[PDB]
Amino acid sequence: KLLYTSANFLGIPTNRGQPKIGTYQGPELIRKSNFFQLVAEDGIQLTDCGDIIPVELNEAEDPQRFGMKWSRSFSLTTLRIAERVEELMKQSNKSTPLVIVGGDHSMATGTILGHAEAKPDLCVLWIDAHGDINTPLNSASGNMHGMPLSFLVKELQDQIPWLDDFEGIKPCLNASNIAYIGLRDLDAHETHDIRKHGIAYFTMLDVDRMGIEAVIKEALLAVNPRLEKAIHLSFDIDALDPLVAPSTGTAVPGGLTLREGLRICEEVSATGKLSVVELAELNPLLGSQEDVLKTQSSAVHILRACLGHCRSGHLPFKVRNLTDQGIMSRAAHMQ
Amino acid sequence: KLLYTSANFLGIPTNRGQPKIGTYQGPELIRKSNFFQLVAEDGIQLTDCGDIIPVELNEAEDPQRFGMKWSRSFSLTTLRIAERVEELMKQSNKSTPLVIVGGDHSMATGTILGHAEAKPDLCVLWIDAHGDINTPLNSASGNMHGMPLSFLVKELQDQIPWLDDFEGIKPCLNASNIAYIGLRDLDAHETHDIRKHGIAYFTMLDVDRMGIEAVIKEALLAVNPRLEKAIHLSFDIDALDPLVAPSTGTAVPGGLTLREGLRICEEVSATGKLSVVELAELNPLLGSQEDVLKTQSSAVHILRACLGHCRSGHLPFKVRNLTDQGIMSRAAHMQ
Amino acid sequence: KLLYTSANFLGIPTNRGQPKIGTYQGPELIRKSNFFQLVAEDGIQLTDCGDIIPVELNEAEDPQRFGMKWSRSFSLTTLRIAERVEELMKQSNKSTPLVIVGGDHSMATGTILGHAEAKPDLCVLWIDAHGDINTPLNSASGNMHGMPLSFLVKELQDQIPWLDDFEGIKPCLNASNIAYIGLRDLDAHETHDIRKHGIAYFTMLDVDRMGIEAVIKEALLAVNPRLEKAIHLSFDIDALDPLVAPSTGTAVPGGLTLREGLRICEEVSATGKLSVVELAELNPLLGSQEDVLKTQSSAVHILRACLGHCRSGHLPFKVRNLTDQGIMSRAAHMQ
Ligand SMILES: N[C@@H](CCCC[B-](O)(O)O)C(=O)O
Ligand SMILES: N[C@@H](CCCC[B-](O)(O)O)C(=O)O
Ligand SMILES: N[C@@H](CCCC[B-](O)(O)O)C(=O)O
Ligand SMILES: [Mn+2]
Ligand SMILES: [Mn+2]
Ligand SMILES: [Mn+2]
Ligand SMILES: [Mn+2]
Ligand SMILES: [Mn+2]
Ligand SMILES: [Mn+2]
Repeated sequence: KLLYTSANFLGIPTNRGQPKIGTYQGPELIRKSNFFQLVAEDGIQLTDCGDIIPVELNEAEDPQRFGMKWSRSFSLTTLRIAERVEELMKQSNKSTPLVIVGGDHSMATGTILGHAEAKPDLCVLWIDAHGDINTPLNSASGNMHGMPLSFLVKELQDQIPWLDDFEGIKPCLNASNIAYIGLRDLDAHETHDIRKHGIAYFTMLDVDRMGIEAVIKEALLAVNPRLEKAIHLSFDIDALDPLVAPSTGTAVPGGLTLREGLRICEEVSATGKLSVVELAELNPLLGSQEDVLKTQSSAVHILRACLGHCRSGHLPFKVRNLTDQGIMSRAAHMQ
Repeated sequence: KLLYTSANFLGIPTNRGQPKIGTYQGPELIRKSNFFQLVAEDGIQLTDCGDIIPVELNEAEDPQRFGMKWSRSFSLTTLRIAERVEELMKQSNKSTPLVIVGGDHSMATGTILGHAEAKPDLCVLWIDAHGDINTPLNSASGNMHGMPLSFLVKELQDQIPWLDDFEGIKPCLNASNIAYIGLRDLDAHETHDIRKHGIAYFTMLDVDRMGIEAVIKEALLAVNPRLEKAIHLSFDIDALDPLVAPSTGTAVPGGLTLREGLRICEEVSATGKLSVVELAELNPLLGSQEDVLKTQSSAVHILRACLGHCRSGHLPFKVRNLTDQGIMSRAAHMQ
Repeated sequence: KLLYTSANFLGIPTNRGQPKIGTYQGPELIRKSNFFQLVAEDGIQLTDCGDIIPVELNEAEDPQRFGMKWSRSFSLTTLRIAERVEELMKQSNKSTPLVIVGGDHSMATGTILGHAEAKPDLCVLWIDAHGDINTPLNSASGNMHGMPLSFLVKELQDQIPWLDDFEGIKPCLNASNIAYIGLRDLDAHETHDIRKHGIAYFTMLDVDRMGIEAVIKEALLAVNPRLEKAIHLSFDIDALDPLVAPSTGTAVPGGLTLREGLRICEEVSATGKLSVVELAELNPLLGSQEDVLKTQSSAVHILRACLGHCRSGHLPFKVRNLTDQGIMSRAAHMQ
């Protein structure tokens, strides 16, 4: 009755990937919700594996390099994340998905690095308004949360400056292993790199013209044709329209409806190959109290879908009956 | 030019079906709106038939029984509603639809009971995020608004405890006469009962995959194949997304857009078989002032659609002409 | 790489077309946004051509006539607008689109009059919840913003009262040159006139049943079958759902999503025939501060789409390279 009967949960409160304080509170926003209770009610055993502690150096220890802000905090955090994720995914070798709540999206370099150590043939589905694939010299902002894929993609390595402390961050993805859904705010150089290297991508224009059902099918066909590969689902909450997820740092109008977001997660979950899902860029310090509740709510529905929640209902584990309790039914009485 | 040239309007301010105070104000929220004026502007004669007074016993007279809260208030209210609705529907035997504004959804047991006395072969279209079909021993909350269909469905009667005061509540529906649209939060035992007894149901997943146009067609095909039966349309305002109907007691994200809600009502109206439409679960005491206005607005658009309002326009009853008033037109002047 | 490499921008702060103060601030709402910057970032040279000064007479000089409010302010403003637009469109005879920001929708009589002087064979795509085609004796409100097309449509001229000061407002459109998208609140007499004279129209019902992709295609087929004609795109911000454009004077629920609005503008832009786009009915004095930001944001996305912005990305004008700066890449280092 369940594709996944257990799962692990991990918080990664990254906040040095971008300048707005508050992504560090994303994991708590989910823990304070009814997520755990709802997952248990569906028959899934979810273990809270705690939080990764990011490395947050001071300004003096971590000056700008190649325009990148907090790049040594990033490289050290990346290795610490990768070790923890690798360990969890290997203890897991019905499989046991790992649910990761961020934290800004810079955590993805580490989560995918560690995941790939455990599952080298994985594919990545990146759900985001943005490409998050800027190389350091092309980034206008120097914010690491806009660069996490660039360090992982083998075809991009001639455009990444060498730094000694980045050595352990080995590019573990081919361009052919990634597919985007939800894009609507790409930087020019991202557009160039995505098209040059043939990365599968489905922008909001494609979703409008094709419909989300065909988009999901084509994205899975592009990177996981026969469902042979483990799936790393990297979900930026800002992929969803700001009407349903306002509390995030770089909101862009015209995003996925919650329903469209649910359909992506339902289909990925149903492959039986969901290995890691991470949800990035929750920021409970942004927007009104009601904005935060809407965003928390959307996130909870999304994550539950990833774990197998069905909108069309679940059957009871045990079917209750009146006679058992010694109670008289209307039907019995009429007889 | 009109499928329905007259209609009746009835308020049922039920509030003992669920614990949040304020559903009793639903009928006034519609009367205070421009609904009546707009319906008249479409050429429909709408008669306000007043309000049913619910029976609201005190705690001492109405203790919990089989976990149900306010079950004797419910049984007495149900019979009082059924008598009034039966009387109105028989005085009506182009037909004259009855528009009912609630009130929490527990009123439906009474409205359908009385409707079926006048029209025994009716079908029911239940538009709701929820199944409202819990039997009393399976209800986690004991709230009657989550159980109204269970008492009506013949196939369920071995799961309903006998109570003397429920005797006059005779099951008048077969499972084959009901179809749901909009479901996204079913309890496990509801899911079990719906599937076991073959009740037609179209959840938000079905709406996503099939599109609302096909869903409406399939729902009508399932319970009213050749448009031979009178239609009881039971519309829970919470079927609509909380972005358009926030002021309701059990809001669930990812609901029908207003447009999708309009399409259901337009198609049902256009069958010529709309006999009763009820709109349940408005609660003007929930949310901000603007939340209440949004919810009132959505409700008014929905109800107008049920009565035949066309978004593509209506023709004037009399076409005005310049010469008639002795006025010179530009065309006339140029000649 | 660009269909349009330059464009002109003009503000028309009309506010005598309707009673709510604030449409006069629409052009500033766009100038205060990041619109200009974003358009430049796409490689388009946009020239701000300033604002037209509307003629605003006093009550004594401009009494009601045929029930019309401020009709002489309207006729004088119309001629002043038409002269300015004609001059700009002729200096422009890759073409150079003119972007016009209003201002209430009464400005359209002038913008289309002047546009047609420069391009007599134009077609009009009118994106609006409303018909804006009431003739003066049928208007319930006497607000000119609800009548701008009636003065332009040749087939309607026997229903327009003659006024000497309207003489220079020559009907320059055939009914066959106009198509509506987005309608959901037509007056009865508008409905009558649209159907009688065969004006192509796609209401929200049509958008629901056909989908926006087919609607856009059919609208262009109806008025511009082989893309031979210049396009005047008249976009009332109230065509969009009040959830995305709340700050406008006559909001109607159940409108176009931003995405649907974007698709209209993208397809019109891509014809290469976009000659004028005007955006009407922004009112920054309506709604909360956040309402105004949402409305400004929607307007900016819409206008950028009209000018060729692609949600699927743009390529860089110059591709940056590491070696050029004398920087060592990871790939280089490994070798
Ligand atoms: N492309 C921009 C925005 C990055 C957005 C980061 B993301 O998708 O995690 O929110 C940048 O490089 O700064
Ligand atoms: N299934 C829940 C919720 C019922 C919701 C009631 B309704 O759809 O009228 O809002 C219960 O039995 O308590
Ligand atoms: N049909 C109404 C409303 C007009 C709406 C004007 B428009 O579309 O510019 O907002 C009237 O004549 O007053
Ligand atoms: Mn993003
Ligand atoms: Mn991201
Ligand atoms: Mn409900
Ligand atoms: Mn209900
Ligand atoms: Mn309008
Ligand atoms: Mn308009």
